[PDB]
Amino acid sequence: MEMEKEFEQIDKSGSWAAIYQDIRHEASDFPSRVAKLPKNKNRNRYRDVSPFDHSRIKLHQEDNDYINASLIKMEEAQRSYILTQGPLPNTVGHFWEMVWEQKSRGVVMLNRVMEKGSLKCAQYWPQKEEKEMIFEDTNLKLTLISEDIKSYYTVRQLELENLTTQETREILHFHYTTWPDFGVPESPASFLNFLFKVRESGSLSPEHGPVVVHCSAGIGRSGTFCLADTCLLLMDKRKDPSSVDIKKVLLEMRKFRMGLIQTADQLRFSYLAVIEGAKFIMG
Repeated sequence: MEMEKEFEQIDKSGSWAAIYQDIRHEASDFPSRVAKLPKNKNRNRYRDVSPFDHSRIKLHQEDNDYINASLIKMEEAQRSYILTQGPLPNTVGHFWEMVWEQKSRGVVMLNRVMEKGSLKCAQYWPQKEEKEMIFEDTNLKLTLISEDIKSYYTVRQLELENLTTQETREILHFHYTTWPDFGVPESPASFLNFLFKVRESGSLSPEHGPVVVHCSAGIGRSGTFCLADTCLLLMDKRKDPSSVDIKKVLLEMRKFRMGLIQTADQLRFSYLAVIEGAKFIMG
């Protein structure tokens, strides 16, 4: 079926939970043996969220190459994304090592450091220009260059220096700051505006390594971001845009990381975002 009318048909019939459970039943199951080794317990935020072995990002290190991060490679859309958990106190150096080694331009953050009164990720970037951060375990230096605070999101320019080689690179930090503590946003308008700002920066483009996107677990809000981006790109590429099947795209993405889209409300919100976004792309 088309999307917008499949949408109203699920609303009127109140069957979002049944649609979402079908997706959960059909989703791929692949091994995640490296994530479960005892030496990696303090590298995982949640025991039930792990990268598959076949798609995990490897650190260029011989001691321990493990990080909770997955490469999502979308062949027809010609887009790739790295989805990862919010960094932990003992993985902030690994996080920036990955950004460096994978040649990423942009980092997309969809959570606040504290939500619901608890810490959802480490304070992994500097908050003042004159107070830079040094990660001694991976030999990197990170400096805040500039910060632009808007009503729904903040964009930061950061300088990452590899202290071994003295090479430097400019990284863009895109921080969506207004996702509610409970539920999903009422309108997708600010989320879509944010997506377009990431796109306009070059961070999603083939001349750079894959964008790094995270929330707390790296599957819920993060899944919504890449699902909406890929579906809108396919609608532009194909002769028949009504042939884009959001459930099929999501199942394809779940071949590369488990659990993408965590609730039936997140599924409904993803439909809403693609529907509204397809009108703005053209009128």
